[PDB]
Formats: sequence, structure tokens, C-alpha cells
Amino acid sequence: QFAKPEDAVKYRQSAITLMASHFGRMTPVVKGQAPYDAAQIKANVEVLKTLSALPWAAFGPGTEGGDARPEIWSDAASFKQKQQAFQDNIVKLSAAADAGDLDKLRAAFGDVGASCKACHDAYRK
Amino acid sequence: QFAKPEDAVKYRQSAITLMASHFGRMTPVVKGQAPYDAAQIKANVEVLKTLSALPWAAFGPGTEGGDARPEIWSDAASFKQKQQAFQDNIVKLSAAADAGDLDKLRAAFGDVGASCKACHDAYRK
Ligand code: HEC
Ligand code: HEC
Repeated sequence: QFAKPEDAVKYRQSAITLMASHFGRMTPVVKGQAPYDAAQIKANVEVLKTLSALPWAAFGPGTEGGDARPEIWSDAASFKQKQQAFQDNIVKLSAAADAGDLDKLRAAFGDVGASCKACHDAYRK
Repeated sequence: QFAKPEDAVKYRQSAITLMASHFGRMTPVVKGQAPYDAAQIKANVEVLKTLSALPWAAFGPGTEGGDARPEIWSDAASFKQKQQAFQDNIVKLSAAADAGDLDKLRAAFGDVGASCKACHDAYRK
């Protein structure tokens, strides 16, 4: 859907910005600094699950740029494993949020965060 | 969820970028230049319906900036009517996509586009 590689870069940066906001805005809740409203979190995590699927389609062939390392394309199977693992932890976070259980939310949140970092360590400049 | 007004600006710009991409990428399909795959479009419009709800919460009080005109805040009821009308046309586009009917999709797409422009005419610098 991108006329030029730069358009894919801008899309994925925007997608990731949104994803990151819907993840990070739960930090005070996980930490207990903000109240836990199970319905609120369930709805937010539903947004996050939609958003978490979007960046990866904007690293298509020929869309090198931004802070994406070239290894994303030359190691496509490994990059896909990092995106898959992240999306699988997002499924776990959805399950926690759907259950309405703060202890499970906290644990699932930390797993997601670790998956963000794991991908960055290998694939973000 | 924004530490500073600029963070709300960046969020809404990213949200709108995503929304705009999921809308605009259907232009070739509407025009008949790309094939019409009803399932493909139904799924894309589901993404668009999630995205289309997100920008407006990032124009909260005190988040003036970017290319948002100040009238968004001093005319809050009118701005809400433009966002509502847009989201109501998004519901119509979802119905069209769910029905699998290209003629209805085309018509609903044009209504959505007109609502984008209508808001810009009043509220985008
Ligand atoms: C690989 C499978 C990743 C996962 C999982 C996550 N991120 Fe990431 N992120 C990745 C890349 C390759 C890039 C650079 C994109 C580019 O082309 O520039 C990023 C970037 C970010 C950014 C900055 C976005 C911007 O506006 O430029 C942030 C804030 C960020 N990533 C956060 C983030 C979070 C919180 C994640 C898990 C919830 C996450 N990312 C996962 C690759 C990957
Ligand atoms: C008001 C209810 C709007 C509707 C409906 C749509 N847009 Fe808009 N848009 C609006 C504002 C106030 C702004 C400026 C935001 C800011 O703070 O800068 C915008 C901006 C855009 C942009 C540029 C985004 C960026 O990256 O800075 C685009 C490409 C854009 N808008 C497109 C767009 C489309 C295609 C819409 C309907 C599908 C649409 N917008 C609706 C306000 C409103």
C-alpha cells in the first residue's frame, strides 16, 4: 500500500508509536500507581492486539530505512520469529485482560515488554 | 496517557497517518484498478474502524499543537459533531464491506472521504 519505501517507514513508525502508547499507558496500572478497572484494560488491550499486528506488513521487500536494521530482510525467518513471539505474548496479555486478573496482567505485561526489547536488541538501529 | 502535549500531538498524527493509510489503500479497489476481494476489504475495514476511533482522544484539553486549529477546543461540540459524522460514515463503510458489495463500498467510501475533508476544512491548519 506504499508508493515509496519512505511511506512504509512512516507507516511502521506510526504503527509502532501507537502500539507503544497502548502498551506503555498501562504501566501505572500494572505498578498499582493507577487504579485497575478490568473493563478499561480489556478494551485497551483489544486496541493493542489490533495495533500489534500492523507494523510487520510495513517491512516488506525494498522498504529499508528508518531505524530498521538490514538484518530484518536478510534474516527474514529470525525477524518473523521475533514478531511472532511478540504477538504470541500479546495473546497472553489479551487472555489476562479478558480474565480480569491484575496478577496475570502484570506477568503478561512484563513478558510483552521483554519481547519488545528482544526485537530491538537484534533489529533496531 | 500523554506526559506532555507534544506526546498527544505525536499520537494523533500517528493515529491519523494509520487511519489514512487504511482508508486510502482502498482507492484502487473502489476505482476498479485493483481487484475486489470481499474478505480482504472486510478485514481492512475492520482495522480502519478500530483506527478511526483513536485520534479524537488525543485532542484532550491542553493538547494544542501540530496542525490542529484552536477551534477544536473552543468549539468542542462542533468538533465532536465532525468526528461523530465521520465515525458514523465509517459504520456505513463497515456495513458495505461486511455485505461484500462493491457498489455500496464505493458509495460509502466517498461519504467517508467527504467527511475527512469536511473536518479538515474547519479544523486543520
Ligand atoms: C520486532 C519484531 C519489534 C517488536 C516486537 C517491537 N519493535 Fe519497537 N521497533 C522495531 C523496529 C525495527 C523499529 C524501527 C522502525 C523504523 O523503521 O524506524 C522500532 C521502533 C520503535 C520505536 C520508535 C518508533 C518511531 O516513531 O520511530 C518505539 C517507541 C518502539 N519501537 C517501541 C516498541 C514497544 C513498546 C514494543 C512492544 C510493545 C515494540 N516496540 C516492539 C521492532 C520491534
Ligand atoms: C476531524 C474530526 C478529522 C477527521 C474526520 C479527519 N481528520 Fe485528518 N486531521 C485532522 C486534524 C485536526 C489534523 C491535524 C492533527 C495535528 O495535530 O497535526 C489532521 C491531519 C491529517 C493528516 C496528517 C497527519 C500527520 O501525520 O501529521 C492526514 C494525512 C489526514 N489528516 C488524513 C485524513 C483522512 C484520510 C481522513 C478520513 C479517512 C481524516 N484525516 C479525517 C482532523 C480530522
